[PDB]
Amino acid sequence: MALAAPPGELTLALTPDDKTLDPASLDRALAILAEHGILVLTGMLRTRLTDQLRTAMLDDLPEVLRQQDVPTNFVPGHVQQDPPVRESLLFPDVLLNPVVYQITHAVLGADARNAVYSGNMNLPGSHEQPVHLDEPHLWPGISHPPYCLCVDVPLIDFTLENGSTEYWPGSHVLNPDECYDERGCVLPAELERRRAVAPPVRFPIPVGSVVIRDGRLWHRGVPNLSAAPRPLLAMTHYTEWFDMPPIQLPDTVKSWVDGSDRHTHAHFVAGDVDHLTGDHPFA
Amino acid sequence: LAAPPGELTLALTPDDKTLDPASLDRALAILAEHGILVLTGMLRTRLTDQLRTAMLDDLPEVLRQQDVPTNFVPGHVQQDPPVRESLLFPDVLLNPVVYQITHAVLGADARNAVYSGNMNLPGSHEQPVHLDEPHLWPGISHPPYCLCVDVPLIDFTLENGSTEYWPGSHVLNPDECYDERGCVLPAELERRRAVAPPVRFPIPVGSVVIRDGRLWHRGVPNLSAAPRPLLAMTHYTEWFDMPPIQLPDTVKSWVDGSDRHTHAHFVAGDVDHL
Ligand SMILES: O=C(O)CNC(=O)C(=O)O
Ligand SMILES: O=C(O)CNC(=O)C(=O)O
Ligand code: NI
Ligand code: NI
Repeated sequence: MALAAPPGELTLALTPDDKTLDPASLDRALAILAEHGILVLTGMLRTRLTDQLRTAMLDDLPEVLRQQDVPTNFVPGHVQQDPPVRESLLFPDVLLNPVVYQITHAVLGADARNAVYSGNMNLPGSHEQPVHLDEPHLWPGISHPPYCLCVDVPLIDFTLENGSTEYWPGSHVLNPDECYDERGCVLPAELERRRAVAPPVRFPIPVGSVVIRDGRLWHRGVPNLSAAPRPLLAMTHYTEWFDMPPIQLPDTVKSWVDGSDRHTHAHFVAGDVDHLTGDHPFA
Repeated sequence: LAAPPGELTLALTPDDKTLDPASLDRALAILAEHGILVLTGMLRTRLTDQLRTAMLDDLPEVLRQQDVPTNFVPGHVQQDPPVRESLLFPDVLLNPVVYQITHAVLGADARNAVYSGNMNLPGSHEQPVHLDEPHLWPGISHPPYCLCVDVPLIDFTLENGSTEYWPGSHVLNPDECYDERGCVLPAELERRRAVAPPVRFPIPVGSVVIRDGRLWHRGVPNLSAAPRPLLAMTHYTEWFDMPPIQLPDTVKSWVDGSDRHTHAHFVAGDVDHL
């Protein structure tokens, strides 16, 4: 079902000045994540920040496309691309956003940590991804609470035309036997059973927005039918006890990243980090 | 009790490399219901003799340290066994029956991430009832993510500090039950005691105890004249974050090869286990 704006049931409208949500707003935010598994927060990030990140990823795309094996998510046109980890492009309001961490602290605990700083470049003429979850349930056939929240940052206006992500509301709690293949794709029989009860939604998302969703939420990338690549910056917050490799960051940001009560699972490196290949000498 | 209770016990020999389907089903049913399984006759005397000797030989050096690491109360000393090539045995680190059980409970990607020990000294105090590994969310019922594998290195008796176990306690996770150290709140202890009181029983050397890492238990006074050494391992789901075990690269060939996974860091030369 294809809408003209983020649906009110999933959406909290903010400004870049909002540092923390009042108790009633936080309760509504958590009730949406619990019931629907996806929360859209509009107006969170200044144009100044999203401009620089968009520019930096579009400037890097040639280097990504020049690789012998171009890393692709499931199908052509969905390119895996990490944004730069240069000091000049690492922003506290993006990595350590006070509203994001207020929400992930309330869901995952005070010791929750960001362990992903990545991205999805959706190219013109891209194919339809299969419906999947990014993070699996921890045991098959078992109902358990969240252990991870994906934090998606559109770097342009997302439209129905340019590949705004398809989301399956309430799909984050579903874990019947034989539901997921080895790639985290939803088996077609389970897809169609769910569609009858709670069909998916797709909607425009204005740049400045942050989407927070259960890492187990069913979703898929869809064709970008615009003339321009559609960049997404992706982070994921995990419970402290979930094993993840650290984010490689330059030690020029160690002072404000390692200080924070907004935790990052980070390894600090002497030089510049190679964000595209991970091929710096003490990786 | 005078012996491991039949409801919790499977009798093996060191020749048993696999449990038949019926024995495995019974093993998993005991772990699911009671959270603790005693397997008698698993390890050869030759192996437990060497590990016992090595830990008793190290104890003077351990007690000479300025800060002696102690679990909760006096006499419960944290002591790692040596990770010398000569004292790392496939039948201890990579036991085929242990991994058959932990594979069936935690999955094929389950891994050992602990190679440690508990030296219970003469005159030791009573530990508070605790779990070694917490529930992953408060107020929630979920399946196991870890199995403790305890290897007594002498005969454990009621006299020398055989561990107190709370059968069935591994599934209990009501709100306000556990403090920051994993100790059970006294009100929850007494509610549980009325329904399923704890047990203490002798465990002969050669035995392996497999238990849910969330099982309520406590170390008790060793009233004998001899230290009571325990070797401790813990298997975790692949997704549970743990620091690796430091091992010498002289065992990398048979540890890293195996479909019995270890979360290991391999070092050139000897590792300092103290
Ligand atoms: O980029 C998108 O719209 C969605 N992409 C994915 O779900 C992915 O690549 O895992
Ligand atoms: O050694 C024992 O009998 C048990 N000890 C413990 O539970 C511990 O120290 O955590
Ligand atoms: Ni995805
Ligand atoms: Ni203990």
